[PDB]
Amino acid sequence: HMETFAFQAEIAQLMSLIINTFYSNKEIFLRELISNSSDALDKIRYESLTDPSKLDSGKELHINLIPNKQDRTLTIVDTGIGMTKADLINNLGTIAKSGTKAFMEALQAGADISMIGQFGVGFYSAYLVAEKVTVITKHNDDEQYAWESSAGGSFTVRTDTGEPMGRGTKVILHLKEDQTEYLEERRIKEIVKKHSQFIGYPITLFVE
Ligand SMILES: Cc1cn(-c2ccc(C(N)=O)c(N[C@H]3CC[C@H](O)CC3)c2)c2c1C(=O)CC(C)(C)C2
Repeated sequence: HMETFAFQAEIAQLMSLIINTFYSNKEIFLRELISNSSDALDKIRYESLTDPSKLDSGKELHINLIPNKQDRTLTIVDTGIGMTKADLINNLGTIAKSGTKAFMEALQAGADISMIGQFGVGFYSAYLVAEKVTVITKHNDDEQYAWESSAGGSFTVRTDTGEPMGRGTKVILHLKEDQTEYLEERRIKEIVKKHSQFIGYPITLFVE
């Protein structure tokens, strides 16, 4: 059921750089995950214009931010296009390889870690605040999957048995013990207003 895969040497190096470099502006992780959600939502909305049946799995196009203090998790949920098994194992890793190389060169040339999203590898900014990342996803053409990694050179992929999603992606951030500020209502609201205020989809900040 659960399969284990090795990250490509370039992506393992990217993850080590994110985890090891001293960089206090960690809050940019949220903008990067919301932008990936917005790109996924644009994609399913565009596709539905020529094929309305692509919305049979859900008409609603939104982003939900869910903090859970008992679990120490921050979940970013979207009803976007979702990802297939091939996206999780091969496709996105191929894109991430060229993106990492360009990001690495720019950093040596004086660029900042906040600029990560310009190189299409913004997802890995999750490791600035999370010790473990779980990705639950459902694409129209494939089954529901759970991707997972605590870095260290490997990731796992398995068919997900949890609550069926219909269509979209859930990025669950298992926060580091010193990164619990991102579970606070005031902190999340302040970050969304600062970096993600003009997203073209409704963003609901859930409370506890
Ligand atoms: C790199 C890259 C981008 N992403 C990503 C994340 C969320 C979403 C999301 N919330 O949906 C996303 N969406 C894309 C999927 C492909 C499509 O063509 C555009 C939108 C992409 C990921 C990567 C990786 O190397 C690891 C990973 C687990 C496959 C996730």
